[PDB]
Amino acid sequence: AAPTATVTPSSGLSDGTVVKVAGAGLQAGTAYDVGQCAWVDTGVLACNPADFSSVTADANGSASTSLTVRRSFEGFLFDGTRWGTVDCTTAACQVGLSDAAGNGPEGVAISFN
Repeated sequence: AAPTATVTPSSGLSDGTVVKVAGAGLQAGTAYDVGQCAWVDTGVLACNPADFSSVTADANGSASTSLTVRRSFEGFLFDGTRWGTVDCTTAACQVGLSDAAGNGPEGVAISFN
């Protein structure tokens, strides 16, 4: 998993722990709309289509910027079930890089306060 974004921290953060973040599809100074989902029982992944945040790639194509490691919020599977404005720390949400195409999901399970 070379192409992927990650956040310095990975637990003991806070609701909107905007910390340093690097990595992504490893494009090249390309845009990488930040994303945040909630990985529960695997089959239950409530993505957060409210990330908004956007990270830019660096030469190589690796993102580099501060991403908000939200803690609690309202997530949604995708078209079946909805998480809800609840704590994500219970589902060890995750924050990764996202394109304007909504490529595959992330894999940065961070422990939110």
